[PDB]
Amino acid sequence: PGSSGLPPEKPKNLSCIVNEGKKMRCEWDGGRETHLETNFTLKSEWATHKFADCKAKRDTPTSCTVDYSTVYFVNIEVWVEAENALGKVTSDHINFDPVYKVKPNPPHNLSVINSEELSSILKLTWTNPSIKSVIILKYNIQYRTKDASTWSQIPPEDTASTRSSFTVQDLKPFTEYVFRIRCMKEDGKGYWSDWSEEASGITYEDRPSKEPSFW
Amino acid sequence: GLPPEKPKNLSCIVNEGKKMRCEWDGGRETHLETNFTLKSEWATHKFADCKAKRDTPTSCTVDYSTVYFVNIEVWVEAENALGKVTSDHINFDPVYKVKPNPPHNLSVINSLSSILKLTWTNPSIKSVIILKYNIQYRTKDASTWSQIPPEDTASTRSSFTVQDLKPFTEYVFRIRCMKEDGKGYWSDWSEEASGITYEDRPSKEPSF
Repeated sequence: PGSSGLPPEKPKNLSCIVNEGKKMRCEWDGGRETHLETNFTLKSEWATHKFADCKAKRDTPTSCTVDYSTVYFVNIEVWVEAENALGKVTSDHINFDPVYKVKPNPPHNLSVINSEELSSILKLTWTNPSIKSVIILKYNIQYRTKDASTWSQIPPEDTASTRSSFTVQDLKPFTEYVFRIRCMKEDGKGYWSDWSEEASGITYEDRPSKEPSFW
Repeated sequence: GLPPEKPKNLSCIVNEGKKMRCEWDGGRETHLETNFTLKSEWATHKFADCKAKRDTPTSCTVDYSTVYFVNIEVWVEAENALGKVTSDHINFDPVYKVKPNPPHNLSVINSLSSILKLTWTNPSIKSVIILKYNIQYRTKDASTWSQIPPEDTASTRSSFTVQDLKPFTEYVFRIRCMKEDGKGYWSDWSEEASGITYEDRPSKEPSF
């Protein structure tokens, strides 16, 4: 109350995100405190329709989750208008197809299995998120020994397209490995999903080495 | 008045976060107004021609965003009143033409007399390519730079312990990175970072 009122600063850094299966949410920077309880309204519309205004809540004034279901393959015009007693200002408009703003759920049912009888490999199998029918997925597959302090990563160009399994090679024998994987749209337009649950597996003992040692 | 020569030595580079830029040798002076157009396309989509500006006729920066993991056909078309000619086409995946941003937040830790630990933050392109580095160091007074064997910094990492350093010395370090397989371009050197090695009474006795 002792503070001095100010007009709303033009909202900046507007960006939207469609978490898989959830309604679109847009974020922005409201600027400096105006001391006048600025009201933010997320406006959005298709060239063929005007959607319901999204009124940013009290707790989170610089964020809003729309009321309508996401419809991929159609461009939407989005912008935010800030308003208080001293003025009304609108951010710059952004136009995009939500298919390029998806943050998929991480792959699930991640399991590590021994295969080919080799003591230097471990195979990963998993179930891709349902969004795979809307976008082609690319991944980041990471692995490390149980005792390792850091994660190693499979060359992203080797996991650049939708798949549900991957064989990691050149691993140490009789060693426990932990794995994790994340995904996003293949073209890099969108957001990486959170890391999947970690899954572990143990490589076979090296028979040839045990033989050559006994000999 | 001469027809344009076939453009040669076409190459492209994708500076991290920036649009692809291609460069070529225009060749002999035609003495006529000649246009240079960078033609590019996926087998599934023809991209927008990039007309080279007047001030920089042997270069063009495309208007489309880079899509890694997809091969793209690229060539240059030179043209004046006496004829049209295209360079040999090149085909590549932009993932092998990246010049990453240098690593940042390079800091030197020492919570030792011959060991200085380095920590940094890798560019975001690390989620697209595995990174290899060139870490260089030198005494705060030396003119030339020394280099850590590149084989010891061949894959993505955000820390490195530099050993076998001289005590009672301030060192200056810098680091650059590129794709692990050597296909691409080295990033610019990071901002330099400094640190000091502590006492070694044994090394002081020998020197004094």
